[PDB]
Amino acid sequence: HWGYGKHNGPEHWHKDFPIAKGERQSPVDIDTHTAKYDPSLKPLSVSYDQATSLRILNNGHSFKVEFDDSQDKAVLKGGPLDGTYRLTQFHFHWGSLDGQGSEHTVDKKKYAAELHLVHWNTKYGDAGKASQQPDGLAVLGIFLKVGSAKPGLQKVVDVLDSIKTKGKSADFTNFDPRGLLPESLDYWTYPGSLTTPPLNECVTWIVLKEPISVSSEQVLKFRKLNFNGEGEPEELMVDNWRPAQPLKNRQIKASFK
Ligand SMILES: NS(=O)(=O)c1c(F)c(F)c(S(=O)(=O)CCO)c(NCc2ccccc2)c1F
Ligand SMILES: NS(=O)(=O)c1c(F)c(F)c(S(=O)(=O)CCO)c(NCc2ccccc2)c1F
Ligand SMILES: [Zn+2]
Repeated sequence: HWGYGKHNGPEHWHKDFPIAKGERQSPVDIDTHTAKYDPSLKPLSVSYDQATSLRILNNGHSFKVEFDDSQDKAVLKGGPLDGTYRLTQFHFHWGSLDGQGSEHTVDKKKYAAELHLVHWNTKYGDAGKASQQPDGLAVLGIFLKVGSAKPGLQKVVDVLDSIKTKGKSADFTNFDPRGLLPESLDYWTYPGSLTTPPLNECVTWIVLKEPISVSSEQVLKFRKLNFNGEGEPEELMVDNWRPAQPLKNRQIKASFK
């Protein structure tokens, strides 16, 4: 099936998902000098006070924390968005080395990892239907650099040994995603896509300028995950990032400076 290897990785995805060569694919390189400051963009409103995390899962590509999104508990609005977007899950992409792992790049710089908080537009009723709409999803992207530890990440890191292989899940309640955010909500935004199959062109990307710092030990724990299922040949889950795709006819807007 699709993956990140030589034989099934990003360069092969277009054969099953022809939109891979589409006009609004993600991620992209954010050229900070070319991004246009838009004084009409609003501050992003991240309202995560009543978030209800449920479960953490290794899906063979990444790991994801899923949330109760059956009410307006953890929502994103404002910024470039019209309407209200409910948090459904977050996941990460990361490298085999600290100098790679992010999907977006900033002036061609790669970060060690990228956190994606995936939200869906409530006007479409459910995340599946939202993913079929051009304004269906909003993904808040946060870069991770290696330096000091991020305390709010540790609860995630410490459960990963229990979901080592594809298809493993664990209960993961009372996790507060506010502990994964940087101080500033200054961002770049552009219209794009899922960065994994099926690569739907349904995402308003909101990429925060300020990275979070995580420790080497934290990111080392991500790299102990396996792409393979229990009792198949071991392939460490590393380098689960799609490279930057052509910007084509898009402008990246900045909320700042
Ligand atoms: N992400 S979590 O459920 O594991 C957790 C922590 F473990 C944690 F240590 C923190 S902490 O680093 O801020 C210090 C003790 O509270 C937060 N923080 C959530 C938060 C962040 C900013 C403003 C309000 C809440 C936090 F959410
Ligand atoms: N990077 S990204 O945020 O575009 C991303 C993924 F990398 C990713 F793996 C996923 S997934 O694990 O759910 C695999 C499917 O692409 C989603 N999910 C987007 C989504 C969530 C709910 C309903 C429909 C799409 C997803 F949005
Ligand atoms: Zn992602």
